This record gives sequence, structure tokens and C-alpha cells, in this order.
Amino acid sequence: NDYSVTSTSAGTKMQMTQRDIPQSVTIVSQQRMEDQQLQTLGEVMENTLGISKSQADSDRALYYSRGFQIDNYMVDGIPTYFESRWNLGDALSDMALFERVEVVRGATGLMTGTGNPSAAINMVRKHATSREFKGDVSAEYGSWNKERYVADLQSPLTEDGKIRARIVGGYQNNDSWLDRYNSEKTFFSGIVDADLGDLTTLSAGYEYQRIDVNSPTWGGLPRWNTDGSSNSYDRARSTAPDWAYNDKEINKVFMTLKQQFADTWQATLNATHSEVEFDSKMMYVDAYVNKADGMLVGPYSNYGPGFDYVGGTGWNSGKRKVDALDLFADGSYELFGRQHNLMFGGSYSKQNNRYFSSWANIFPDEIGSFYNFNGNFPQTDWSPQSLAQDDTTHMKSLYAATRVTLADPLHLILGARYTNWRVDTLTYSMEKNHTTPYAGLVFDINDNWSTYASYTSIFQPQNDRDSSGKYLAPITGNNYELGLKSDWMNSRLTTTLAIFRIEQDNVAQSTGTPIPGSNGETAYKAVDGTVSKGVEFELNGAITDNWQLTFGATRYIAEDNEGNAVNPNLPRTTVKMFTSYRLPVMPELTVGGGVNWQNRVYTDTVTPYGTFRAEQGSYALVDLFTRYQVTKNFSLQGNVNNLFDKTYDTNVEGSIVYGTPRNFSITGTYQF
Ligand SMILES: CCCCCCCCO[C@@H]1O[C@H](CO)[C@@H](O)[C@H](O)[C@H]1O
Ligand SMILES: CCCCCCCCO[C@@H]1O[C@H](CO)[C@@H](O)[C@H](O)[C@H]1O
Ligand SMILES: CCCCCCCCO[C@@H]1O[C@H](CO)[C@@H](O)[C@H](O)[C@H]1O
Ligand SMILES: CCCCCCCCO[C@@H]1O[C@H](CO)[C@@H](O)[C@H](O)[C@H]1O
Ligand SMILES: CCCCCCCCO[C@@H]1O[C@H](CO)[C@@H](O)[C@H](O)[C@H]1O
Repeated sequence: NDYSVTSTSAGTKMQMTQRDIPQSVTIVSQQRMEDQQLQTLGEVMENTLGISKSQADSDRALYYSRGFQIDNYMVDGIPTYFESRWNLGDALSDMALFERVEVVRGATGLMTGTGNPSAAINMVRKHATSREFKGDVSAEYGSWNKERYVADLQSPLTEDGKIRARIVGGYQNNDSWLDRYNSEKTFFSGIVDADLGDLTTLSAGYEYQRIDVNSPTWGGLPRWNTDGSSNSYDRARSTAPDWAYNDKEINKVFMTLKQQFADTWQATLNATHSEVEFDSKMMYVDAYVNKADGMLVGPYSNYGPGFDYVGGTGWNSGKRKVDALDLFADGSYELFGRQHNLMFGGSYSKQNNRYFSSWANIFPDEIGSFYNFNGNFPQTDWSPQSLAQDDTTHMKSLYAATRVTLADPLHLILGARYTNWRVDTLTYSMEKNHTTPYAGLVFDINDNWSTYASYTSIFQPQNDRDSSGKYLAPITGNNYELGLKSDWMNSRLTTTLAIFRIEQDNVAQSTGTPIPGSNGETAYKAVDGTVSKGVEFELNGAITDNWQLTFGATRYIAEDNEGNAVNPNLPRTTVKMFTSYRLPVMPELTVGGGVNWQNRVYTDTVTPYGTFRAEQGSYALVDLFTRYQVTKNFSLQGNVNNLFDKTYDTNVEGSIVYGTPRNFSITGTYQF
């Protein structure tokens, strides 16, 4: 029921309160997710301070933090990596399966081997913890024929309550503001928690998710006319044909073993085998519009006659396999007459991604005037799919970190992760070894206020070679941070103020000279990359016993080596707040809502006719909720999203993608 979650293992791999973490940490609680109906990982991230989204199409969105892209999401500290163009729906993961989401902003190289200096996102699974049959079931009806049904049930399976089990299952069907769009999803997670004898705990489970989308969009609506004037469409407008579909199926097995070897020492072994399979047939439009006739003009027609295509069709299928295990120990040691905490462990991960494609380009004659276009396009007589990609990544790490007690109110965190990383591709192989250091310092001024200072890093390997022919050294994302954290009411209310600087280094830059003794391979030089700098402030917790409020604000600057704004489509200033208020005179009633505000964003498009700049001015989005506790078991929740019905663009960096219009939702819940 509390917005503030007391402790976390996030950032350092050591169990502590947020105050003791010398990094910017945000934790999204179960209650916040229930109040605002954050049902997907994507919805959690877009309502999280310092995280922004870019929606390429109806089901594909990418998430950014501090000017950089998040390239992996994790489940119980196990990460799964992805490429921008191969979106396996990881942000569509159903939240009903997870207790909470831990967000760490900056360089998270101690938690994971590779990545960008953006953010680590960790989804924590629901566990069977009650010693009594407990659960809840719910039915939700909303706008665009949405129906959502969820059951969460748990119980011990033995008289002593040593063996316990929890099952979460659900189904959702809905349409959209988009013409012909339909999504159907099934989700299910099962877990068995058994306390083996004394000092041993074992967890084992299975996760299944399936999302089938009909008429999903690919790309956006033509933003530009040949004369430079911009275009506007009804938010219901879709380029998705009736034969278009995207279907994905997720199957995972996972086990966690915890052993208490001695007083103050515990060993943990987390393992997972994950698989996702997808099949899709879709069509996209990517062109300018000739205002007089409505005819489309290709953005690459300058290259010649075979390059004037205005869209495409594609039949894409594939499979991702993840076999990963994390083994670590945490305990105490005494040096210089004082107790200090020590964490050490290892990681192994094997990730394979195999894709099949069949595709064709679309020319202006094939589609006709865009003014009469509504997905009414003939399906391609698909040729046989061919192996488009087959990649295997082996990531192996050894990591150690100690929290040193310099004095009672002063702690120094010193860590390092060494990583052996390898990729095997159809065209090449690359192996890289890197040591990522962690240095932090936390000073407790008094019982409620603390200051911190930290140096954190992460590395990103790159498929670029120098004049010698050797692969270029990986990109390092270095985060320098100073801040102030407060804790009140035994961590029930917390505040954080962070000032950061990110230096992305060893970024490949073309020399404009080919590699001697190669077939035109371009030679690259390692140079300083993106520099990002900003401030974050968040207040999270209970103001009073019946008033829970989360309030955040950020402002940052991100620029490349040249000095140009990196991703100008993402807001530099944002304010995200959400609140819950239970009436002291009527405690059966809880009211609330929230406001997400962002400043102006833009994107320049260099075309043949000149430079066209996309604009999206300042806007807020308002959500409201109310919950009435009818009986000790039954409650009714009503939610309104985008109350002022703001028309806004979620894809300023490309073709027009509209954001969610005003939507309503009624939910009945039976708890016990
Ligand atoms: C959609 C789910 C509706 C659940 C309605 C549950 C009604 C519970 O009903 C109770 O169940 C108990 C045993 O479980 C019995 O011991 C009680 O006598 C009975 O009143
Ligand atoms: C052992 C602990 C060492 C921690 C080193 C952290 C140094 C902080 O680094 C500083 O952070 C500022 C951002 O607030 C930047 O403006 C400064 O340029 C940067 O030097
Ligand atoms: C007590 C203050 C300690 C450092 C926190 C303030 C850091 C704010 O950031 C500062 O912004 C300035 C320009 O606005 C730059 O000149 C500084 O390099 C940069 O550190
Ligand atoms: C001392 C505690 C912080 C004081 C309030 C925050 C003011 C931070 O100052 C801001 O920091 C940014 C990041 O370095 C700079 O880019 C901005 O120019 C500067 O205004
Ligand atoms: C798939 C739908 C599952 C419905 C499960 C209903 C479980 C009811 O469970 C019962 O609920 C009663 C209160 O309603 C309590 O008296 C009992 O503790 C509990 O056993």
C-alpha cells in the first residue's frame, strides 16, 4: 500500500535502503501500479522520472535516460539485450507478474556487463509469501472495448507452511483509437517457494505470455508535404492493412536458491532459460506528400530510379534464447576494529537471436493518392523467407564490491566487474575483455539527511575497425554524480537530489580512408562521444498516513562531440507527479491522479527541398483515479487517462504517431 519501498539490492547488488546507495535510484511500488493502472513495463517506464519514450509504431517504443538508450531490461537481476529494429515486445511484459520495478539512472556497469549510461530496469517477480490462502481477482472494462481479467492466488501447500505456491493468470482483449487495431494477450506465472530444512530457501517457476496483435502499424503517418508544410490527421488514421499481424509467444523457466552458510553470510544462485518466438506480416509508409494529387514521394529518390519507394511490406519471424545464471555471496568481515560488508560473485549468459525475413518495397503507383489510403493495400505474394540474422552473445563476468565503514556516518563503496564478452554473427566475430570500476561515498549529516558522491561506468562493444584492422575498443559510459538524500518515518518518505555528468568515451568516428589490405572497409578512430549533464529531484512516500505522493522533476543537456543536441525529440525538462489520498472522514474512499509535464521538443529532417523541422510544443497529461471499498473484500476503481484529451506526437524523430486520447476505465476487485 505504500509508494515508498524500504530496501533494495539495486545498484550495488547489496541489500540496503535508498539513502545508502550512492546512485540515483527510483522504485515503482505495487500500489502506484494499481492506482495508475500501469499494466506493462512500458507504462511503468514512461511514468518514471528521467525516462522518456519514442514510439516508432503502435507496438514498438524505445526508452531513454539522461540522453542515452536503455538496451536491456532485467528480471531478478538477469538482463535480456535487444536492438532498436528487433523489438521482441519486452516493454509489453505484463506487470501482473511482478511485485515492483527497480530503476537505477546512470552507468550501471556493476549490475550488468554491457550497456549505455542510461538506466538499469529491474522487474522483481511476485513470490509465495503468505502462510494463508490469499489472493484477489479482478475485471476491468474500458474505452475501445478493453476487457481485462486477472487472478492472483497464493497459499502454503503443506501444514508447516514450508512449501508455498503463487499463481498469477490473466487475459486482455482490446481495440484502440487506431482503425482496425486489435490486441489479445494471455499471461500466466507459477512459482513454488520451499524452505529446505534450515538456512536454505528454493524458488522455482514458469512464465508464459502470448500477445497477438491484428493490424498493428509499421512506421507513422506522412508528416511532410513537398512544399515544406506539415500535415495533421485524425488520431484514428492507420496505414495498417487488414492482413497485417504481429504475434509473439514467451516461455520462461527460472529458479532461485538461497543458502545461509554462516552468521551474516548468504549465497544466491539465480538461473533462467527464456524463449520468445514471433511471426509478423506488416506494411509501412515512409514518404513526403505532393499536396495537389496526394501522391507519395520517396525520401531516397535522390539516389536514383530504383530508390523512389514510398513504403514496404515484410514477413518477419524469429526466436530468442537466453540461458543465464548469476551466483553471488554477501556477508561481513572486520578490518581496523570495524564491521564492513563484502559482496563477490559471477555471471554467465548465452543469448541467441535468429531471424527470418521476406520483404518488398512499395512504389508510388502501387499505393495511389494518400488521400484515399486506409490500409487497403494488396498482400505481397511472399517469396520464401531466408536467414536474415543469427547472432550468439556470450557474456561472462566476475564481480566484487565492498561497503567500507570509514566511520559510523561515513561509508565508501568500492567495486569492480570484469567481463569477457563475445558475439558470433553470420558475417563476423568479436571478443572483448573490460573491467568496470565502481567508487561511491555516502555521508550521513544527521538522522534524516545524507550526501553522496560516486563514479560509475559501463562499456558498450562496437562493430568498428581501425586502420590496423583490429576491432575498436568498447565505448565507456562514465557517470560522475553528487547528491543529497533524505529518509523519514523508517524510510516511509524519501527525497533525492542528484547532479550528474556523463562522459561517453572511445566512440568510433570514420577517418574517411579505407583499411589497408581490405575490401573498402572504412577505418575508424576512437574519439570522445556524447556529454550529458543535468539535475534530478524526487520526493517519494507518505506525507501523512492517508496521503501518498510521488513528485519528480528533471532538466538535462545532451550534446555530441560536434556540439549538437543528441535526440532533440526527447524533452530536456520534465515534471512527473502522482498522488493517492484516502479521506480521513471516509476511509473507504481514496481519490487521486497525476500530471506528466514536458517542455517543447523538435527534430530537423534534411530533405531534397530543404530542412523541415518537426515541432511538438509543451504539454501536460492528466490522469485521475477513485477507489471505493464497498466491503472488506470488494472494491470499485474508476480511472481517467489524458483528462484534457491532448493530441500529441510520440514520434517527433520520424513520421507522426499520436499519443493515447482520453480513456476511461472501471475495475471491480474481490480480495481475501
Ligand atoms: C469471483 C470470485 C468470487 C469469490 C466468492 C467467495 C465467497 C466465499 O464464501 C465463503 O467461502 C468459504 C470457503 O472458501 C466458506 O468457508 C464460507 O462459508 C463461505 O461463505
Ligand atoms: C570515492 C568517491 C569518488 C567520487 C567521485 C565523484 C566526483 C563527482 O564528479 C563531479 O560531478 C559533478 C556533477 O555533479 C560534475 O559537475 C563535475 O564535473 C564532476 O567532476
Ligand atoms: C556545492 C555545489 C557542488 C557542485 C554542485 C553544482 C554543480 C552544478 O553543475 C555546474 O554547472 C556549472 C554551469 O551551470 C558548470 O560551470 C559546472 O562545471 C558544473 O559542475
Ligand atoms: C547544491 C545542490 C544543487 C543545487 C540545485 C541544483 C542546481 C544545479 O545547477 C544546474 O546543474 C546542471 C547540471 O550540472 C547545469 O547544466 C545547469 O546549468 C545548472 O543550472
Ligand atoms: C478464479 C477465481 C478464484 C476465486 C477464489 C475465491 C476464494 C475465496 O476464499 C475465501 O474467501 C472468503 C472471503 O470471501 C474467506 O472467508 C476465506 O478466508 C477464503 O477461503
